[PDB]
Amino acid sequence: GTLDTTWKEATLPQVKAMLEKDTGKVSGDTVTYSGKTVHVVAAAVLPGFPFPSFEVHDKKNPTLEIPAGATVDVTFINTNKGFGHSFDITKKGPPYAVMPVIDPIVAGTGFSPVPKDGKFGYTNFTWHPTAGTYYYVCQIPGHAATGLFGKIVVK
Ligand SMILES: [Cu+2]
Repeated sequence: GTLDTTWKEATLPQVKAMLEKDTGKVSGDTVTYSGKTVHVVAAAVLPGFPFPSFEVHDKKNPTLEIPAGATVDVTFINTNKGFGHSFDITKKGPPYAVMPVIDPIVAGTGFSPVPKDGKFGYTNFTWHPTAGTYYYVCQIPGHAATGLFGKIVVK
């Protein structure tokens, strides 16, 4: 397939507005989405959160519960200075090797731009999942191995 390798730029307040567009409901460490079309907004290492992690709806690496047959619009933002993290959805689960074995990637991005001059790289892609469990992971060597992944349950 093709990975999403095209990115836009957002200042911090734009990043924050976008994060607030996530349509999920938080419960504990889970984010549950409902409806025909859902909007997942994920960020790589929001300030104040542990490295390395993804934040979705203000939670760290949460399990995303998505309805089978939904159109999933994912916005991925990299807010972590010094890194070009990716966001890739795969059926291969953890733990991951330093070079993570995650092919085939069912939907996702290439490496993001590193933050520069108050601007953060972000991108939008769409996913049409069938029922199953998937994981969202970064491909930068060692990141997935050190905790940069989360789970998705589609049902
Ligand atoms: Cu990474």
